[PDB]
Amino acid sequence: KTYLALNENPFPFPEDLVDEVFRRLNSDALRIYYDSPDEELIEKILSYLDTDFLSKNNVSVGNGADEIIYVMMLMFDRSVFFPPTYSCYRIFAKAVGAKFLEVPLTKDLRIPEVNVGEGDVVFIPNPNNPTGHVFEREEIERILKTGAFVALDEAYYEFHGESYVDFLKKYENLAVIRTFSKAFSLAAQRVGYVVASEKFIDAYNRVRLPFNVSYVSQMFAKVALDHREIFEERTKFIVEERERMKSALREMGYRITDSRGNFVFVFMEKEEKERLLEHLRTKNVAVRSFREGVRITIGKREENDMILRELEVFK
Amino acid sequence: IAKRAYPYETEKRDKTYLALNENPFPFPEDLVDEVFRRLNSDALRIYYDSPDEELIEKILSYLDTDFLSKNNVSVGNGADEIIYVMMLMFDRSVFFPPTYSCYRIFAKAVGAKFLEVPLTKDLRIPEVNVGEGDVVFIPNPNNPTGHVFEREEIERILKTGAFVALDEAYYEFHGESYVDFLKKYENLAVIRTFSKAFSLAAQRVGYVVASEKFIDAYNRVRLPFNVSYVSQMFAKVALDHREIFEERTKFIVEERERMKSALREMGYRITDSRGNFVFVFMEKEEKERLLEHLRTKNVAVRSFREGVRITIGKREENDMILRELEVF
Repeated sequence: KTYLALNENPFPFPEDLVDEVFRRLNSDALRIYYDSPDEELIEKILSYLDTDFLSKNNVSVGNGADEIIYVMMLMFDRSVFFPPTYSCYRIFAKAVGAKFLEVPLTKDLRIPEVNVGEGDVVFIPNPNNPTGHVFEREEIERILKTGAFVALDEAYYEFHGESYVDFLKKYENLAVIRTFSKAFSLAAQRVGYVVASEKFIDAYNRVRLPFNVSYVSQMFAKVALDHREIFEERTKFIVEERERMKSALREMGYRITDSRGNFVFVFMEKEEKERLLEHLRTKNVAVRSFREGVRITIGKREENDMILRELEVFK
Repeated sequence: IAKRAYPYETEKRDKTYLALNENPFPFPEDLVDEVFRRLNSDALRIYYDSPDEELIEKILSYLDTDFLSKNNVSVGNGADEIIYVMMLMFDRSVFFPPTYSCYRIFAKAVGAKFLEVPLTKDLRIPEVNVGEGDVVFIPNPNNPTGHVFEREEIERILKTGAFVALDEAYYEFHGESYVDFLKKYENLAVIRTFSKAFSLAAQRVGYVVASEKFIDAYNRVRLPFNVSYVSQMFAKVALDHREIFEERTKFIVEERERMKSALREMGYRITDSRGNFVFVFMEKEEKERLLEHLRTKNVAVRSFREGVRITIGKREENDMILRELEVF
């Protein structure tokens, strides 16, 4: 089935690299409790962070970015996010017992004013999924100035471009969650990492699972990270294709969001929305329905092109 | 931020590591190749189904029961992941030192109210006031003592109405398992693993076998995609060839029974451990002499309160501990 609903990378994990992971993994290793963030794994992340202020004690990993999201709500009095955002902030917080606040983005997808301060963690997923839109750095600082800890979910960084990690230079109340699930077609290996103040990272490692990342998964992320150029090129394709179809959905009379993720968001009331959802259900296509609209993930051209076609005969 | 629980560090492994109850043998290369033979790369891109349909069915076939169904089992990113979340699913968590040490840690890290009630001098579950809303963790075989709790004990708490996370991490290394209690109790849950028996500690793949209503609740609180596609692929290939791991489990116990015997012979006070390790009791200033003997010959063991918990290793490694214990 043409699946375009979870924002999965279209490209499979390079068969080539898999072989590396194969030849890089020592059998006698699977037996032992391998280190969560492997020293080598972090060295390769930091190079990937290409910063001049970050160090080992400034990064940590998590069983997929979810985990960090998941373990972070465990170490803060209250979690605060803004629908429409990542569908799991709500679910995890509830599963966790994290006290949370859902203050909706303004009419114009901006971060709303919220009495939030230290003791709170505001999960701001920039690019914001599902809208894939980006809040300029002025909006993140506004909250950072409140003292609240901000969990900058950069799950779609590789698809946007700039990241606010540099903010760690001047703000200690920030942590950034990136992951290999999107740009690295490793959503099956569950490998996410976070960059924050040591202070944070340390407490984080006291809460996260001591061995949340499977030895073979880090191998995958380390490797993926050895061959960054491959993926970046895949990204160059996800974006081109996203932008290609964002101007297309627009051209087609659709109210979408200037999304900078590996997906595009299209608005539409329950009525019509629900309509194409069942019509797509017949064409074997699967997108992701949210609230005010739908979030079709970017796939190969064919998969994408198809989406575009079912939307023309619709509206 | 204010939480000075336990600082995350890293075990500096010695020439001989016997502190984590890891299997001595590597994972069958034969099988690793079998895993990468199956590894569909296009699976890596998509979000693989956490408890994988096929993994569950394999897990069921390993439990070898008629009543367990794809709705009484679930997977965790290690018993650890399972021990963890469960503590979120219950107002209070209860365990009995000496139990797994990571229990305190997880609860205390999670922010879950917990009561630590030491096990009797006979290594048995004490008398505790538990009930619904509570989850009591019982490692059978026990850790680090390795001793087995009597079905009677697990039932004495079961009937209590308090949810039981019967952590059978060391099942393999011990004949029985109390999963059939799920035939009568719905507030029970058996936690398993691949870490120790299947030499998969490095892959975080553990399973929970519980009532249908629970796995359901369980699957809502834990992470949606807790387990790697490749971690799951290792479990399957593992269960598809358990005949090999049964040979290793066999050798680990035979080799464990040789030491436990070797130790009673040297006068050492030892537990009746059925885990892939053996606990030896020792007093403060006599154990650290050992610890120092060992540390000197690059031998790492887990020193506990009342003693040490040597993990079964390979022939040579095991004889070594004996030798490093005959001089005493």
